[PDB]
Amino acid sequence: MLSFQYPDVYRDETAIQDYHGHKVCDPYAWLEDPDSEQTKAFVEAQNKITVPFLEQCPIRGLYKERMTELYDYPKYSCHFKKGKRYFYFYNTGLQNQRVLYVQDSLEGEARVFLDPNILSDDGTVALRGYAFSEDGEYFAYGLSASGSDWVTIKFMKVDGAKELPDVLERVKFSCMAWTHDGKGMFYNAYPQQDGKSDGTETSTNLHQKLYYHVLGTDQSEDILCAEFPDEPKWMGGAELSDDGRYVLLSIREGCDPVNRLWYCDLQQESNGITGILKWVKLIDNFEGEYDYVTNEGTVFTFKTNRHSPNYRLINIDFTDPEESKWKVLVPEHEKDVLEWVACVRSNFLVLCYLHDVKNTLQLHDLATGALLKIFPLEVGSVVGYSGQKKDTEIFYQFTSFLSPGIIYHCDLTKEELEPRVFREVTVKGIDASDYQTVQIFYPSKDGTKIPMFIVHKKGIKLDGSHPAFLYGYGGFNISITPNYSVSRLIFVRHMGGVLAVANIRGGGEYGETWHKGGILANKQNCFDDFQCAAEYLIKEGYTSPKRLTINGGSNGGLLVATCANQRPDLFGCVIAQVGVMDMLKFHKYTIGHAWTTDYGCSDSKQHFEWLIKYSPLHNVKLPEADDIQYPSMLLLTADHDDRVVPLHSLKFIATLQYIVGRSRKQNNPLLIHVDTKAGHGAGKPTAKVIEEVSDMFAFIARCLNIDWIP
Ligand SMILES: *C(=N)[C@@H]1CCCN1C(=O)[C@@H]1C[C@H](N=[N+]=N)CN1C(=O)CCCc1ccccc1
Repeated sequence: MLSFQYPDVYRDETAIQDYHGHKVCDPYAWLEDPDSEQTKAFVEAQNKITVPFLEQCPIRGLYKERMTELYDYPKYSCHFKKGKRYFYFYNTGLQNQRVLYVQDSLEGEARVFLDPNILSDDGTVALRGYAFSEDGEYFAYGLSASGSDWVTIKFMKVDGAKELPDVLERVKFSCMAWTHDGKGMFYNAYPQQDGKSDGTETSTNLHQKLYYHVLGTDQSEDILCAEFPDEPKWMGGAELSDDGRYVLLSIREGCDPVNRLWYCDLQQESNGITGILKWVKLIDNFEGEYDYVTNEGTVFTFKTNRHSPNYRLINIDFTDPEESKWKVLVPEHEKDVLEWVACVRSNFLVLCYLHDVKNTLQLHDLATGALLKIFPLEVGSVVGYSGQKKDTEIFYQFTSFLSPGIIYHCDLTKEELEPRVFREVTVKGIDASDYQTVQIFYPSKDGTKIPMFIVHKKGIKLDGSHPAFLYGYGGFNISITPNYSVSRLIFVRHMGGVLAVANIRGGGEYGETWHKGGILANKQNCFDDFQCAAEYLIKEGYTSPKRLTINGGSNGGLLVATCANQRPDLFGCVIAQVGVMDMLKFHKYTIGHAWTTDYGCSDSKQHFEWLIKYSPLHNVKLPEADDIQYPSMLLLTADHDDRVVPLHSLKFIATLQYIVGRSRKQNNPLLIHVDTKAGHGAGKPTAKVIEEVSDMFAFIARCLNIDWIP
């Protein structure tokens, strides 16, 4: 089957670093330079063997045609009102980018407001962040090119969709918040740096500042409002209170759900916004999260995890701010996670809970916190919502493994509330009643019960004969909840497969305790949990090791790469997307310094000793047993992935090919594909999305010799 040769790749045998007395060789360190002729030649040579392997069998074409047909359905966001008009996103089906529409009423004709498709031939310029002025008459929006986190902010006047001259550069990981006087907007920017800032560089991002842009002026006139020169990793994001009186600054350092919270009463500024604001440091530590919900005068409602790992709502009065005085508006639940909270129609709160990895949605009274109404949902997720304090209605969007989505609407001015379907689209070709979703709880190595969803055709025999696709992430307080994927349903219907999603530790599914269960010294729990999910699918007869594919992205790419090293005998195929592979060096590049809150950092002997045991780059080893080889592996990355710099996948694949690929017993391929004009994944155009899933499933099909089922 292996009709290609791995390219020759130079090994710098002098690249040796001492980590606390432990010598580490890094012979492909040179791949860390994305601009070198050597690195460019490496990427070209890798793509030269991967692309023909993916495209050789008719299966890829068959999958691509089916994906193109089935993904071609209308895709809507929730409506949201801004000022006197309503807005929503819509894709007729296969547009590269969804388009923002405007209408003057719910019954009125809609027209195009902003169409990102016309900004590039290939759909590689995408919206990334936006903010309307408080009155809805002005609009700021971020644009990212080629999938980079870097943003350029532009402005429009809403009436007539008039382009304005204002352009803001050096924007990344930025807030966007207009003052209610309509004068200007807060945003974040990084200082100038040597070399490129286009998403191909690896330069660390430090000293982010908070600026205020006055509309109608040049960016060079912008006011510096906050900076942290003694704390280069701090990031201060601004928002205005609902009444426009206060700027609230949420300062983060790293990725944990915690923030400092400072406020500025704008009425107390001596002469408007003219420099560093008179910040009052309400919460001046990183011990808890304080997420603004609403305020009534000086009484501020926050969602918090302060001594409340499943989250709760508290009221802090700025005039009586000591912690002993805070009021608990909605107490923490014993098990269910309060995921997010919004305030709507002055005095309602909408709370969204996660109950065993499924969403519920409730309306509560702002004054007492009392439950008023349950909004009924099917089993799945709430993935969009609109309804601000001054608005009198809500929209929310529901999705599940088997259903594309339903947008609901509820008019909250009505005495008796009555949520109604507002938009619903069905995908023809995927009959949902042919399948089922089950939730099981399996024990991990240490006895902890882990949730797992399994999606399969009704009535299958559990005889181990079915290909399976097992997905996980496990980190960063991210909950992996039910979502509609046409790409995975094609694997089910046309490849006879079983889908599985394991809610392993590190995630947010059981609150901060679940998250802490999969970080730092305990990161190995994630891998144990995921290997145990694979063992469950096998033991219960859903699949067998030779038919099992695992997949994850970013932190999930780390997950599957580590699992391939630790239990190569458990998996037939591994697809690692945009994965963190070098655990000793990740903190050196772009925003990787922020991930030390989940991983630790190799500058500490204690942390190094954790990291070295599981770092994918540092644990590639020929299996000892003669009858065991590595699974077939595909790494997917892209040359503007400035979130997880692609040198992670480059160094890993060079290592896999040299250590394992050279062995006579290894016949499963170990390949990388590096895309162009793409990044970590956000904003990827439809065309590239289709190519990517076609690559993934063609790889699975060829490696496992799976027949298409038309
Ligand atoms: C992929 N999972 C990468 C590598 C490991 C962590 N990664 C992230 O992208 C993390 C996790 C969250 N993403 N998701 N899902 C967010 N994130 C970031 O790096 C966000 C960077 C910007 C930032 C940094 C610190 C505080 C707030 C925002």
